This record gives sequence, structure tokens and C-alpha cells, in this order.
Amino acid sequence: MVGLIWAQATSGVIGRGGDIPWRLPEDQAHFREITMGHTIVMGRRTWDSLPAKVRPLPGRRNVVLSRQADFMASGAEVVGSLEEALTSPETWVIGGGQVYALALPYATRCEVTEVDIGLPREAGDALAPVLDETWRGETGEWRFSRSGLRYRLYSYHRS
Amino acid sequence: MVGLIWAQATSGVIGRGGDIPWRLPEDQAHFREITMGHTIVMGRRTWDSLPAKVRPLPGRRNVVLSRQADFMASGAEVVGSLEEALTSPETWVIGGGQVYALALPYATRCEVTEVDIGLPREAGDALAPVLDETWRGETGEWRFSRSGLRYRLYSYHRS
Ligand SMILES: NC(=O)C1=CN([C@@H]2O[C@H](COP(=O)(O)OP(=O)(O)OC[C@H]3O[C@@H](n4cnc5c(N)ncnc54)[C@H](OP(=O)(O)O)[C@@H]3O)[C@@H](O)[C@H]2O)C=CC1
Ligand SMILES: NC(=O)C1=CN([C@@H]2O[C@H](COP(=O)(O)OP(=O)(O)OC[C@H]3O[C@@H](n4cnc5c(N)ncnc54)[C@H](OP(=O)(O)O)[C@@H]3O)[C@@H](O)[C@H]2O)C=CC1
Ligand SMILES: Nc1nc(N)c(C#CC2CC2)c(-c2ccccc2F)n1
Ligand SMILES: Nc1nc(N)c(C#CC2CC2)c(-c2ccccc2F)n1
Ligand SMILES: [Co+2]
Ligand SMILES: [Co+2]
Repeated sequence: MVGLIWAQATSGVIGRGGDIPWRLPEDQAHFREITMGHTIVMGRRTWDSLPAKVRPLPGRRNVVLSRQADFMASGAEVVGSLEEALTSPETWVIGGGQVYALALPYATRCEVTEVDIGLPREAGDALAPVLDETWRGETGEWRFSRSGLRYRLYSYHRS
Repeated sequence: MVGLIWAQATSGVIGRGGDIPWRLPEDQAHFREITMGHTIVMGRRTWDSLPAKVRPLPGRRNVVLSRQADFMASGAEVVGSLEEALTSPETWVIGGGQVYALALPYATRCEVTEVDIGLPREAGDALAPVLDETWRGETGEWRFSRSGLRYRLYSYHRS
């Protein structure tokens, strides 16, 4: 099973300046629950965004996509193509924009946290992938995060 | 990955008299999308409840649990224990009450449809398993079916 998991503003922005312009603890907890124990695949730019003290993310097989044959990611496996990372029962692609678009053909699940933040898209932003009509979505109820922003969870699925 | 999928009344009833006592087309489409392409595992009574012209379910590896050593199910593998049935990257246990209870200790996901009909538990009814604290799931919003029933979807998981 290949799944994608991400949080986006209502505009579709997922990242800016190489980081993320919000932080919802409830989203962090949902991310940990869904990914724990499984393979996580991230792009090199996303690995670079994690502080060394928190990486690799515990209890998961950390995999980083890079075109650099000598790039070293301490605590992770570095692979030059996405297909080499798909050897577990369950694989979660955790970002960022480039790797979501690369992995979408392999994916059957999309776990989306929509953040109710008014964040118009700007040049250089990373964006969530566009989901065509093959994806069936089940929407959650708008919830309040202790950070003060509302959020809702989406579960998209396709055979 | 071993998942369970079922549709229940609020009371927990999933079946009566060899039948499912409602019609909810959206749930069938949901069930078809989640199980398609994968192994599906079902108890002998649930196999017997499918008219011959509908079984085996298309596009899926149909497995039937029975204690009858010489039980044949044209179009399905017959196995004598749940563990025999579990094999692929992804297996869905699709009923009924006896098989759900047998399979829950091996499950990491439950996909539940709750049907808002006041269907009380009568003796002999097949029941959904009750999920404890260790099962976390986003409650879906209520929806309205073209059958006239209100329903909602839960996606439970445990790490
Ligand atoms: N849920 C959310 O909101 C999330 C947001 N983000 C955000 O996303 C942003 C980063 O995303 P983005 O900029 O798109 O970068 P990515 O994280 O997608 O990483 C891009 C890098 O991946 C490698 N790569 C890309 N395509 C290939 C390929 N075909 N083969 C091999 N390697 C490949 C390259 O590494 P190299 O240069 O080494 O070759 C490339 O530079 C950040 O702002 C981050 O904070 C991240 C994850 C989650
Ligand atoms: N989502 C829903 O609403 C669903 C509803 N249903 C309903 O559920 C009902 C059927 O459920 P239920 O009566 O509980 O029966 P099951 O479908 O669970 O089948 C029971 C049979 O499974 C076999 N079996 C049970 N335990 C084991 C074991 N440990 N090892 C091997 N084989 C075993 C036995 O077959 P044998 O006797 O041959 O040995 C037993 O009779 C029907 O009304 C059906 O419509 C069904 C599926 C889904
Ligand atoms: N829903 C969802 N999906 C995700 N892939 C991520 C990620 C990531 C990359 C490891 C950095 C997050 C997330 C965002 C901000 C803070 C904490 C988080 F877990 N949230
Ligand atoms: N959600 C969910 N889970 C399930 N296991 C099942 C089943 C089954 C056994 C094949 C009969 C259904 C379902 C219910 C009524 C009609 C069609 C359906 F697919 N729905
Ligand atoms: Co599937
Ligand atoms: Co899991």
C-alpha cells in the first residue's frame, strides 16, 4: 500500500521557504499515529528541514530520495529512485511537493489535514498534489486546534 | 496489513437470518473500493449468503473459513484457520460476526460504516466487534443515502 500524508492550507500550500507556516499538535499526533511502524519516504529537501536531534523519526524506516549518489542521511537510507523504497507492506510518503507528485501514481491512500488558514499561493511555495476523479474522498468535521486554527481531516482512497 | 471492514446498525447488529437487514448503496460502493484487488476473507455462513451469481466477488482473492475439512467453495480458496487465509500485502476480513471476532487480534485497521437505524439486538443476531480504547478513529460527518438512511464512516487504526 502506498499512501501520501500531508497538511495544507485551504489554498493548497504545504510549505514555504523550506519549512511550514503553521504547527498543529493535533496534526502532529495524527501524523505519528498513521506513520508509526511503517516506511516513511521523504525528499532530500524535507530531510534537510528536520533538525538532527529529531531525525530519524523513531520507530519507522526513514528513506530519503536524492539524486546525489554520495548524499548521507544519518539514520536513514538514501535512494536514487522511489521504486527502491516500496519493499514494506505499508509505505507513507511524507513530503515534500516534488515527492508527492512523483509518488501519486503509486498511491492508493491520501491522508490530508486541511488547515483553515488564509495563505494565498506564492512563487516558490510547495503545493499539495492535484487529485483526479479516480480518488474518492471522505471529509471530516472541522475541529479546533489548540493552536487556534480550525482543521479537518480528509481520507482519500482509490483501488 | 490485515484490516476488518463492516457495516453496522448503531446497536452493533450486522446480520440477521442470513441477510443484511437494510440497503445502503453508498456503503457497497465504499466496500467495493476498499477491498478491490486484495484478498478478502469471509466465514462460511457469509459465503453461503451470497447468491451463486454474485460470488466470488470480482477482482479479489476470495478466501472462505470453514471447519469442514471437505468444504468446497467454487471460486474461492477454503482454509481451516484464519492464519492460513492471511497472505498478500493487504487482506480484508469481510465478515461475518464470528470471523470478525476471530480476526480482530491480527488487525491493524477497521473501516466501519455506522447506519442510523434503530435496529435492536435480537438473540441469534450477528454483531460487530466492540473496539476498545486502543482503536483511534476520525469520526466522519453524517451523510444521507439515496436509500433514505443516515450513515457515517469511521477509519480506525492502531499502531
Ligand atoms: N505536510 C506538509 O505540510 C509538509 C510540508 N513539507 C514542506 O515541503 C517543502 C519541501 O518540498 P520540496 O521543495 O518540493 O522538496 P522535496 O521535499 O520534495 O525534495 C526535493 C528533492 O528530492 C529529490 N528528488 C526529487 N525528485 C527526485 C527523483 N525523481 N529522483 C531522485 N531524487 C529526487 C531531490 O534531492 P536532491 O537535490 O538531493 O537531488 C530534490 O531536490 C518544505 O517547505 C517542507 O517544509 C514537507 C513535508 C510535509
Ligand atoms: N458488514 C455487514 O453488515 C456484514 C454482514 N454479514 C452478515 O453476517 C451474518 C453471518 O455472520 P456469522 O453468522 O457470524 O457467520 P460467519 O460469516 O462468521 O461464518 C461462520 C462460520 O465460519 C466458520 N468459522 C468460524 N470460526 C472459525 C474458525 N475459528 N476456524 C475456521 N472456520 C471458522 C464456520 O464455518 P463451518 O460451519 O462451515 O465450519 C462458521 O460456521 C449474515 O447475516 C451476513 O449477512 C456478513 C458480512 C458483513
Ligand atoms: N498531516 C501531516 N503530514 C505530514 N507529512 C507532516 C510532515 C512532515 C515532514 C517531516 C517534516 C505533517 C506535520 C506538519 C507540521 C508539523 C508536524 C507534522 F507532523 N503533517
Ligand atoms: N462496509 C461493508 N463491509 C462489508 N464487509 C460488507 C459485506 C459483506 C459480505 C459480502 C456480503 C458490506 C456490504 C453490505 C451490504 C451490501 C454490500 C456490502 F458490500 N459493507
Ligand atoms: Co486497495
Ligand atoms: Co499503521
